[PDB]
Amino acid sequence: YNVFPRTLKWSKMNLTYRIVNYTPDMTHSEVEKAFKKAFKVWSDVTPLNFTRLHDGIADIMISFGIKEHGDFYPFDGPSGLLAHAFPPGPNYGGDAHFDDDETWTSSSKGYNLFLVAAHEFGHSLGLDHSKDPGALMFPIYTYTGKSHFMLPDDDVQGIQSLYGPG
Amino acid sequence: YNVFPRTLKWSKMNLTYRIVNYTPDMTHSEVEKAFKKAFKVWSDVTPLNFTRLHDGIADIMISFGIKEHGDFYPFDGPSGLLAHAFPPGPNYGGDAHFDDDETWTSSSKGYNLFLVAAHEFGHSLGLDHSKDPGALMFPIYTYTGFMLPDDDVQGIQSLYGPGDED
Ligand SMILES: CCOC(=O)c1cc2cc(C(N)=O)ccc2[nH]1
Ligand SMILES: CCOC(=O)c1cc2cc(C(N)=O)ccc2[nH]1
Ligand SMILES: [Ca+2]
Ligand SMILES: [Ca+2]
Ligand SMILES: [Ca+2]
Ligand SMILES: [Ca+2]
Ligand SMILES: [Ca+2]
Ligand SMILES: [Ca+2]
Ligand SMILES: [Zn+2]
Ligand SMILES: [Zn+2]
Ligand SMILES: [Zn+2]
Ligand SMILES: [Zn+2]
Repeated sequence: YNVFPRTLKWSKMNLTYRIVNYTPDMTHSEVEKAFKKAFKVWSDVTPLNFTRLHDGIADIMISFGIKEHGDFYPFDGPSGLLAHAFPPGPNYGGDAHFDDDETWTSSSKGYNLFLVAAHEFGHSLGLDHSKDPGALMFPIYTYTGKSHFMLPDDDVQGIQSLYGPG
Repeated sequence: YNVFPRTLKWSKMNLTYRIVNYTPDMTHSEVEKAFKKAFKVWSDVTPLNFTRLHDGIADIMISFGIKEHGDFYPFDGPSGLLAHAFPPGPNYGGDAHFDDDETWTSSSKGYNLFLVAAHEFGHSLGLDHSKDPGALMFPIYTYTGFMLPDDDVQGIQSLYGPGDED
């Protein structure tokens, strides 16, 4: 017999990402900074490294879309689903999609892209939702208001159980 | 924290299904009986339970379609592809589609709906194809006036355990 094997984690520590397109809501620079910071959340506590490609195929393809956007997991207009990411693997695996019917922001006027991305990249790297209400991987968006972010121990332990410490 | 499971499986033992529409070829009752019996093949050897929903969103959405029918796997008219099902997951995950350009039957004529469905639900639950020519999960259709072969028993129990063994 055969089962459908899940890639519990990336086989390699060096991963690439590409920002395929950009939301109207923020400047290119703000979007770039948010995603770079979101990846750094996870690379700061593991041996994972992330490099940005501008062209061609990358491990983690990032894009903004609405409704049906090419994977038959359609978004739903404003509210509800904000974004989704595929677990580690080839092709769509690792990819992260953001619903552009949401308002994305570098601050608090809408959904903070950095925070949502950091959460979604968790999925991209092999983490499921946490039951710890304080964890980044807890399935509820919140915005602290503070200009610095500390990855909670629950997420540190989860990601390091897959990849080890930095 | 939680990491993603080792292989594609349902995280719950109680699953729902919905027969979204019906083939012209068989009565409603015949179709319901075939699907009910196909689920029992798997519930009989695991702790899984299946409950039918008449409307709304079920884990395993069942439908008959032709050609393009809402996914990346268009059917192809008579012969060739008969059916397909998606591995456990959200949305289209677990769903099973049957090509209604085929003749579906509750006999040895045409394609026996029970047998094809029993195979497709294997996929819905996380089994891929087996190399065992006599396995239910063998990819090529064959007709039998059922007992689940051991290869399939071992596969499905590797995912969900045996349930009540006697
Ligand atoms: C609905 C999916 O869940 C998130 O998108 C999500 C964002 C987020 C931010 C924090 C935080 N500000 O620490 C904690 C948990 C979080 N979950
Ligand atoms: C979509 C094509 O349907 C199958 O792939 C398929 C049905 C089937 C029935 C038996 C059996 N007679 O038990 C064995 C193997 C089988 N494979
Ligand atoms: Ca990818
Ligand atoms: Ca939405
Ligand atoms: Ca927007
Ligand atoms: Ca066909
Ligand atoms: Ca489904
Ligand atoms: Ca037909
Ligand atoms: Zn998507
Ligand atoms: Zn999430
Ligand atoms: Zn289909
Ligand atoms: Zn198959």
